[PDB]
Amino acid sequence: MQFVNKQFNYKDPVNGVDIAYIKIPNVGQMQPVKAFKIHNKIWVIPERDTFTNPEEGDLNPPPPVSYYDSTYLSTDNEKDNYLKGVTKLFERIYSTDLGRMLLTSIVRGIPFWGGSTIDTELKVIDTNCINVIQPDGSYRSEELNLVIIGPSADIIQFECKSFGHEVLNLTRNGYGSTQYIRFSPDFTFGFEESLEVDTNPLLGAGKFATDPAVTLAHELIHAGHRLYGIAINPNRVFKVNTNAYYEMSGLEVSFEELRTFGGHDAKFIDSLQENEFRLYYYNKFKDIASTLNKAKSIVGTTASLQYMKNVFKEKYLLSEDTSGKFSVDKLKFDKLYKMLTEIYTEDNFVKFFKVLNRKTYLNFDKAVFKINIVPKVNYTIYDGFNLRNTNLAANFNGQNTEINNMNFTKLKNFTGL
Ligand SMILES: CCCCCNC(=O)C[C@H](CC(=O)NO)c1ccc(Cl)cc1Cl
Ligand SMILES: [Zn+2]
Repeated sequence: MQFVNKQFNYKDPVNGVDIAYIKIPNVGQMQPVKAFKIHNKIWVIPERDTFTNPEEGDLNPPPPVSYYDSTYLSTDNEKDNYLKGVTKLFERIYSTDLGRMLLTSIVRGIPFWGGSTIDTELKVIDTNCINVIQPDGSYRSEELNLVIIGPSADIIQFECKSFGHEVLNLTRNGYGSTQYIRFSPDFTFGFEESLEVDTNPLLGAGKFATDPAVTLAHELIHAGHRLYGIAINPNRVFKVNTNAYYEMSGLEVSFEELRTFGGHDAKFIDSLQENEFRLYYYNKFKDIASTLNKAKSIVGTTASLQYMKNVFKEKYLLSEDTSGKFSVDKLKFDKLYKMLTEIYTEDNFVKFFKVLNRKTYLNFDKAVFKINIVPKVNYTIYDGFNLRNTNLAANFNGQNTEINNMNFTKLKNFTGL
């Protein structure tokens, strides 16, 4: 089966269900934006993100390694191609067993109902919803797990972000929260095939293009961590001392990025600090089990208390004794924690897609390219750029920007800067 069962066009009429104008709660200011529900719990907003951070409302460039284009994603044809590009990447990810596992975990990873001030009841947290304009002009609040949205002013700053909370560190206390991924299918980075070149800031022009399915999978791995409330505080950083150029500029890379890349990178998180993180999150899951056991009713008519207790029993793989009380089993916790942090990694997706990719997160990006993955003559669910039964099938020739030059327009060189 396919992950996105409908092929949306941007101009398809709104229906108030899976094609709708929506607002993001606590932005209020905003005019409704057209949004598309491409799968249970997952929406796409083909708009530049001027909404999730009120200090980031201006796409115009100031007078770094950055890329600005205030006009990108401003027209209907662009939003149509954005929507279709994003859906194609979800299908490419879902066509692998690994991406099928990751996307199943993401859909199951409903943000915890921890918005009550009274431990006698469960209550949704408002900011894990969107407000959907119905056909009768009224708003209905819909819980969701993931929104794909266009980048803000700096086009290259893809990131998985989410609405904070006064008291609760939702992405690190086991609860989770709705994740907003700033992402574009319309650009990709160039990188170098020799490790000594790719990790040197002065060398290489970016001969090979990153497959954007890897880039989206990388962000979805962050989203999985954040939906299960086990992201590592970005303040916890590897003060990189394995690359003389990183050291010269004092570049610090968060453990959350090294975990997400996987492979050799994750080994830069020392065993003692990893063990500390694992214990910390185990304790958060126990807190959720204790909260569920104290819950004696629920706010809302969306679902029953027993129903939602069971949703979170399944999400966190809790055990239930003959009295109905929930508990955290260390064996099942370690299994889920390890799936989300060690099995879902960038390096492992590279193995499934059979693409060329950076060998480490600890490199230097060489260039940014404009691409168009929507035409099947350029890029397919099954092959990405390396189209079978063409000259592009072998040796990653489709990602080779010199051989496949009509599929890539270099917009900026970063090497030197
Ligand atoms: C527009 C062309 C494609 C852009 C790819 N952006 C990304 O991979 C986002 C990534 C941050 C991250 O890992 N978030 O999870 C990043 C951001 C800026 C720079 Cl300098 C280098 C990197 Cl690795
Ligand atoms: Zn990342």
